[PDB]
Amino acid sequence: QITLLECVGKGRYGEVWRGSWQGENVAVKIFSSRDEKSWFRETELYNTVMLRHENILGFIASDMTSRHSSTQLWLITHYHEMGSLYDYLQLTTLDTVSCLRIVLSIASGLAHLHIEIFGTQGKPAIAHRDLKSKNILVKKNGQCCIADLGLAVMHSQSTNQLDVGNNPRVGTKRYMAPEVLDETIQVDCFDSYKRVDIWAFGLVLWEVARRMVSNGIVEDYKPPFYDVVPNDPSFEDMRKVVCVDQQRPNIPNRWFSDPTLTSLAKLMKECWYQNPSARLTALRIKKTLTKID
Amino acid sequence: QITLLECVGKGRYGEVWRGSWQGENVAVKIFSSRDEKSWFRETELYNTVMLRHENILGFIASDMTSRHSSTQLWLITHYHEMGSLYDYLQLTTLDTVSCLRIVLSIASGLAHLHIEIFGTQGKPAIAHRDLKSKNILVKKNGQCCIADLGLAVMHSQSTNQLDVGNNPRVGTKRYMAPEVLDETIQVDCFDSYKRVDIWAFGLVLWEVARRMVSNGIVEDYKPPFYDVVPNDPSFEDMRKVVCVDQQRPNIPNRWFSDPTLTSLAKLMKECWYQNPSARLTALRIKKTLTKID
Ligand SMILES: CC(=O)c1cccc(-c2cnc3ccc(NCC4CC4)nn23)c1
Ligand SMILES: CC(=O)c1cccc(-c2cnc3ccc(NCC4CC4)nn23)c1
Repeated sequence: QITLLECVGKGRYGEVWRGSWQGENVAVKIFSSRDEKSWFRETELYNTVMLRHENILGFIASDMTSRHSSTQLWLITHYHEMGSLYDYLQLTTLDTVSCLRIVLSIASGLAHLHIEIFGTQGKPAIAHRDLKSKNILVKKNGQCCIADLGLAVMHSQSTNQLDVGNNPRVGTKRYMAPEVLDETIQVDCFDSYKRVDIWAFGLVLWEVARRMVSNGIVEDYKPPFYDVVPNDPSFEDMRKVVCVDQQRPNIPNRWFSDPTLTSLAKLMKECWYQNPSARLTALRIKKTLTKID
Repeated sequence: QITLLECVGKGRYGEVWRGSWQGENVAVKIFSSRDEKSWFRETELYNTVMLRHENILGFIASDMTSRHSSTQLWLITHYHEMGSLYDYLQLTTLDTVSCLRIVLSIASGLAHLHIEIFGTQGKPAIAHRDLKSKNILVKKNGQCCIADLGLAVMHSQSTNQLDVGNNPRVGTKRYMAPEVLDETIQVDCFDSYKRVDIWAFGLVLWEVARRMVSNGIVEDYKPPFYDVVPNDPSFEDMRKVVCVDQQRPNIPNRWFSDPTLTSLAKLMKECWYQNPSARLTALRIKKTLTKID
């Protein structure tokens, strides 16, 4: 039994509630009609794959109920009262320690998605296909975990057939990679999807770093490409910024005072190449941020 | 946790296993790729509607797992070791008491599907759309329960929108009603589907009655229309038997010695009209068989 208590988010993706499962606080994502398929892929992933990781949004159950003589699709997960990284960054500013932890954990979590593992706690490789700051949740110990797997893709070296499902939804156009904005992404190849994930991590990286203080100054929060595209950008908008003009988020010049911000800037630059074969891997990213301080 | 133990049925619908849930005997229907949608509709029904009834196949859970780096859809229900009414009728012959009980319980179960109920143990009206002897299971107390809701349809007087889902599967052509074999069934109207259920009950009625002894004689088991159509009949086969030649299952003349078999024969005749508006309702059927002995 489950009781929704407190709606914490309304949107085009549906709604997220704080609920109780047996009095225990949990999060209930009610999917909208437009996303049935995203509920299925995500329920498919969490149930057929072990995903238990500190930096992946923890799963409890998936369920179907009826409000108003009509069916609602719920996903039921761990609840994080600080909320999304997007909300957190607006609310607050960061020091070096807190900055790196946030970005290390996103990479410690994405790497775990990205790689195949074997044995009793094994898993196929997974790509997210919708990495962004609104799809990351921030935990009381100030580590993040990755939410929203409704677009995800799987692969094993055991079988070597690609399972992309059949979801009519696409990414968030703001974080789309150039190959995707091109419609030149080779959908036949699994790594394509990883590399698409790496791009989006570079932009996330960029959103967080702005909120780290150095010489007593931060930039305000902005979404990527905030200066050059309107809210809810057309597909043909992002295409001209990213593919045609070939633009990227600016590095503020104050970052070049600081070695941490210069390091992270070196790093996000490596996530941002137009050729996807050239971008870094999550595991490189993880191990790199492991050294930086 | 669940462990399949013993496969009890392979077929085009997939497989049914005897399993354990926590050591408890249960039935695991593994759906084939061809039926995803039937798993969803059936998981939709059982979860969003209370269906707890002695003559409806009892639900425990629905689940997704991965054998061979690929996803299987399970439904997990009560297990009935005697198996399907189809298998039971071949195995055995019936007296009056056992005959009526079997057919009363099918009607006590279909009626419960067919009607809307209100309050704390309420339910919308449901049509089955695939009633047959293989979709009925026989219980140790020799009452039956209705299985397989993957084609089902729902309706409330509360809302009055029809929810037919979107399942590319059709009935079993052997039990298709003439309006369905016509492609003249008005898919906009809910009762159409009930009446289709009533037809199929008439044929089921006919299959069982053959196995009731009277004057020391039974007929062998046959599927409906066994004399005039081959195994796995074409759509255009059943059409010519039912719609064009306008045929029905014969009443054996020995039944007209017996009042019970004459009564049930009167009854199944009332399920078999070409016009669907003229067939009986499940509740009439139920209350009629309640009087007969
Ligand atoms: C990000 C997402 O899709 C999701 C899915 C299930 C649970 C949660 C979850 C758990 N705790 C919280 C606290 C806040 C929150 N905000 C939802 C809006 C940011 C997407 N989501 N959230 C998020
Ligand atoms: C009829 C059907 O689809 C179904 C679905 C879930 C469980 C069961 C069930 C429970 N106990 C038994 C025992 C035998 C059995 N036979 C499966 C073949 C007759 C369709 N099915 N079965 C049947």
